[PDB]
Amino acid sequence: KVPHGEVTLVGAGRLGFRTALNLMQIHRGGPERIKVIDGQKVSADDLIFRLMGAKIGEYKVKFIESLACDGFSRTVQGIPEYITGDNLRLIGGDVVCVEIAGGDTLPITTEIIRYAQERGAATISTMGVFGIGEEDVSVVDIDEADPENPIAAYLQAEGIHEHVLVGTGKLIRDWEPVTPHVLDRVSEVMTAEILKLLRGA
Amino acid sequence: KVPHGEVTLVGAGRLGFRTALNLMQIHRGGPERIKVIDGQKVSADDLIFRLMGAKIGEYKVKFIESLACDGFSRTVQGIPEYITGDNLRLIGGDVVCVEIAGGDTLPITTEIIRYAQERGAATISTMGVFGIGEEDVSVVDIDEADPENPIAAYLQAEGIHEHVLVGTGKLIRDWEPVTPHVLDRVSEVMTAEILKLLRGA
Ligand SMILES: Nc1ncnc2c1ncn2[C@@H]1O[C@H](COP(=O)(O)OP(=O)(O)OP(=O)(O)O)[C@@H](O)[C@H]1O
Ligand SMILES: Nc1ncnc2c1ncn2[C@@H]1O[C@H](COP(=O)(O)OP(=O)(O)OP(=O)(O)O)[C@@H](O)[C@H]1O
Repeated sequence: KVPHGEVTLVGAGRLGFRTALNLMQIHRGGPERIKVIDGQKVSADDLIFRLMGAKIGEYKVKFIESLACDGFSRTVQGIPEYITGDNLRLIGGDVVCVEIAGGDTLPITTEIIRYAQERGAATISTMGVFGIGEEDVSVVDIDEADPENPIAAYLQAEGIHEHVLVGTGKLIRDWEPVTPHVLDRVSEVMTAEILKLLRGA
Repeated sequence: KVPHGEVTLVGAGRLGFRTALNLMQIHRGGPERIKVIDGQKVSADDLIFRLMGAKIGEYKVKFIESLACDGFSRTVQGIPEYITGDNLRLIGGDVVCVEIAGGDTLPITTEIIRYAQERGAATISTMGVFGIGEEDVSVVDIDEADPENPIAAYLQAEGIHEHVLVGTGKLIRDWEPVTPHVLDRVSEVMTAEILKLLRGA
């Protein structure tokens, strides 16, 4: 049982970086290729990166690529760009996981899931990653998801189907911030659901 | 002798596909990573690509990366974008080779060299690749290049130094078309010159 299969991670911030580390450490299986796409640099406030050795001002993705040194047997590719309506061709592979934050992310998330499912990729993304540590992380297909969750509401109005959602279901409006423990939990679950989708391919 | 270092080929058409194929069949050394960057899709006119099994409509770079299957012990990365003054970030690693054609290529060529050399990459590009078959292929540093050549002239005007040019010297003003043999011979010397730059690093 060797690696096979390509996972693209659009978004490699505090969450996506955890997802990348988890996928990169997989043995007896998991993906052969990991593509990570994010336009942002490591800042002072990115302690989880700096604690692992990233320098302030280094592209996120380039740090993550750097961990797959000469000899590493999976392929890790980082592309230091934001996904826009204009570079969807950066998206294919076998599974596409969207873990982006900042601004309004729903129209791009929708454009990413269409394009990828068009090309035959299974899709997964988050539905709220707020929490103080003591929240459950749940997983639901889009057509069972809570229609009061703004993320599910938006994706269901965009007529998205066969799309996995992970997270705590707490969002920016309500009071809880984002703690590292909640992100570790959501990352673990996300990794497990990516591997299920990878098997389905 | 083992694979080490990264080469970036900006442009992967008739000529840059040939230098890719060369670098990807190196053994007992050569680069560890080959990064191929080109915005263009394979067309019916691209026979070299078609005869090697590419489908019309495929990005040139996805094709190239596809040849590097599971098991391949160097890493090949295809980024299906044109370099512009906005995404120079894609430019990095140990050698960057510019083999682009099609419209306004001397500004973007200048910007790539300066941006690459500032991040410490060694740089190489073409100086005319027209010819009917046996014309000499010469190699020359920018500061030794003949200022009758419009490419040399442009780069010298822009104060480019420590920059290797390779080609036949024949340009649009010459009566010659571009033939597949002249490309093979320019690709072969390009490959040799990249390997020199890679060792010196
Ligand atoms: N269009 C997009 N394409 C690629 N990446 C994007 C896009 N929009 C945002 N991002 C990336 O998503 C990442 C969000 O990471 P960030 O650390 O800010 O939040 P997070 O991982 O959700 O964790 P937290 O829950 O702590 O905010 C950033 O690195 C950002 O660059
Ligand atoms: N700004 C750019 N960045 C990346 N690639 C580019 C850029 N501009 C042009 N190119 C690429 O340069 C390649 C040139 O390929 P093309 O087959 O047309 O000419 P060639 O390699 O010089 O061969 P010939 O000498 O027969 O014309 C194209 O695939 C094109 O997409």
